[PDB]
Amino acid sequence: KAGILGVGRYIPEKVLTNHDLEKMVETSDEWIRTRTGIEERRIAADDVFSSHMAVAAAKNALEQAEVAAEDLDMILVATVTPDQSFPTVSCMIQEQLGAKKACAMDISAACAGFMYGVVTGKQFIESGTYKHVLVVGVEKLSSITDWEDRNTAVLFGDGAGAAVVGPVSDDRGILSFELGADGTGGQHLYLNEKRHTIMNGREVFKFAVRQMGESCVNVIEKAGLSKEDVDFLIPHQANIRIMEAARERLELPVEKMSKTVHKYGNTSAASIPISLVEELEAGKIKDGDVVVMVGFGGGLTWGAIAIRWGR
Amino acid sequence: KAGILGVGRYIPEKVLTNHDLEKMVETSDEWIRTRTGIEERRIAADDVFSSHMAVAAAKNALEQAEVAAEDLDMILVATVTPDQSFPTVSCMIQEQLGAKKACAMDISAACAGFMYGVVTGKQFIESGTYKHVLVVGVEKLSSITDWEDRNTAVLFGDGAGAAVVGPVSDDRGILSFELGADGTGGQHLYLNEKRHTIMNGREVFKFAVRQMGESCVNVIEKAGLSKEDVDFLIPHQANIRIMEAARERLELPVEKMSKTVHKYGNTSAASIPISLVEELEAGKIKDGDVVVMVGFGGGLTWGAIAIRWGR
Ligand SMILES: CC(C)(COP(=O)(O)OP(=O)(O)OC[C@H]1O[C@@H](n2cnc3c(N)ncnc32)[C@H](O)[C@@H]1OP(=O)(O)O)[C@@H](O)C(=O)NCCC(=O)NCCS
Ligand SMILES: CC(C)(COP(=O)(O)OP(=O)(O)OC[C@H]1O[C@@H](n2cnc3c(N)ncnc32)[C@H](O)[C@@H]1OP(=O)(O)O)[C@@H](O)C(=O)NCCC(=O)NCCS
Repeated sequence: KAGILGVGRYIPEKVLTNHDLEKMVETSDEWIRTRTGIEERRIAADDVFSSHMAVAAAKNALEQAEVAAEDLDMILVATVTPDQSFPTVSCMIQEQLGAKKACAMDISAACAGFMYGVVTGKQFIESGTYKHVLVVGVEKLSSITDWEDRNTAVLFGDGAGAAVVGPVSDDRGILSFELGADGTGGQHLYLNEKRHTIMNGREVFKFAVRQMGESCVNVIEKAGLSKEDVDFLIPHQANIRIMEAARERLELPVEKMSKTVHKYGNTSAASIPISLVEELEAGKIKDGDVVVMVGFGGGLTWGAIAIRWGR
Repeated sequence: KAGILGVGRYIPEKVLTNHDLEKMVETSDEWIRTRTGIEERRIAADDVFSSHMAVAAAKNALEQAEVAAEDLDMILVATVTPDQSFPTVSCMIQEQLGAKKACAMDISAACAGFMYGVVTGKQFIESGTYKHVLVVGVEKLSSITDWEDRNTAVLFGDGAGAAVVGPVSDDRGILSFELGADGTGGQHLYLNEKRHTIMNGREVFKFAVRQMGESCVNVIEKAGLSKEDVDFLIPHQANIRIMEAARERLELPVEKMSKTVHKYGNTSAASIPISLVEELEAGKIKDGDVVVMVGFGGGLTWGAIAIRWGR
């Protein structure tokens, strides 16, 4: 069984507060907090790109996993903001990490990308093909934000998270998963000709508030478990109201759902692993815990994983 | 075992001849032919994007496979020229094809992308997770070509190729594969700030002429076969001199190597499946044939597959 051997992240230093944003566009700290839950989000420096953030997250994850870059068989990077289209971020960090035997691709599934990558890595490991797969979710959303558009500029931040995936013992490891998509919703969230993100907020909200809870129940079910068996929920961190609907569907207490949206905003493919590190560092996730992760992104993509933490 | 159930392509109508290119830049039909083997390459219309080409190729492949879009579990699209970064091409055709149950991601490994996708699909099928995986290599290289740069503008064309991957019977199916990368070579082939491809031609040539033959021998070996067992070789169609080195390494006759570079030029991730359709339509590939495919791309990525044709 494939499981998670270690996790790491890179959080940019610069903080953008809601009062910072009150000078940039016509918004209010009150509106942002009440409608999204966001208070702050980090912004990468103009000389910091997805590659920089991804290699930092990756090093932390390799160190925590006790895995040398030399032993990586594959590097997957979920991003829509590579430094450039090619060389990919995965190729770049394969070089900067010294993972010379690893293959490398970038995958594109917007905010669900980390879920696609972890599941892809699982297949390569449980086939016996590969042993160690590095999976990075990284996004410099600030580089594709129209910073004069209040409807999106108060939502996005930058960051990177990474996990080393590999064989784990006994009951441990990824128990079940779900990947999905609906291109019908492509009109509702797209990158335009200016490299500016355009969103029909209300439409994405309606779709996500239904699909995130259903994907969660689906993986619990496929894992042969009950709602009562879930120890922690790590949803995509885009809107506290969407996260709360998922929590309600799983009948989980507040303390069993990761919430970092108030401090990092929506970091797309980086959001789940960033939150995962936060709870691990807080000691809130233990070996043996059944953890449900669920993500939702542009193109209308989604994914979910049930994992039993530990090696 | 996962194998290829059907294949299809989309070839743009507009032909760009070497004499067409003689008016655009300072080149000669003689130089282009002697140094690359290219005579013509197709160019998509200004209103034709990767999504259009990919859906056309995909329909042809579904029809040949006798597979309804409704039954697709996953759509992978290898491209670096999506209509826009998100919605992805895979999401867009998931919609246009009516493949509502399928998940969808785009993967990025430049000219090796189709190989990464097929191998990814194999893992999902041989795990028992999925049954039908659509894999498309599509590129509108004309949209990232500096058409005033002779060093690259005489090399690239547009197109799309697609395969339906699924379980096949007995000895059939993908016998072995290799995926690799070397981010060290990222400096030698990259997309610049103008969305223009920049290449150190001589350096990419040196690397590809060594790696393509070695990847071929590696998959033959892992499949437990000999050079004498190979019935056909489908290399990436970028330079007849690079293809010829691979042929020489495998001691294969001319007639057992696909050559379409003279008519389509380098179409990156689309090149191998386009050539595969060409030989199938010519009747040169039969059920039971051991086919070696090998590709090499920017970021310095590469991949190879040995497959026994048939279902
Ligand atoms: C984007 C989102 C935060 C907006 O919240 P919402 O409840 O949809 O808000 P609405 O779009 O209905 O607009 C509510 C009002 O606030 C206004 N408004 C929008 N952005 C505002 C801002 N930054 N500051 C103040 N008012 C704002 C709207 O114009 C509207 O005013 P009106 O009623 O006078 O026309 C929310 O829909 C969302 O997060 N959607 C899901 C997106 C997701 O899942 N994340 C992935 C994105 S990559
Ligand atoms: C790009 C490539 C066709 C160029 O051929 P090459 O043998 O490397 O040619 P060189 O770069 O050594 O240049 C040879 C000469 O031709 C010239 N030249 C380059 N492009 C030319 C053109 N279009 N027309 C005429 N002369 C040209 C060079 O300036 C040089 O002239 P010089 O000796 O006076 O300086 C070849 O290197 C190649 O295909 N490389 C591999 C790329 C690959 O694998 N494909 C992936 C790309 S996405």
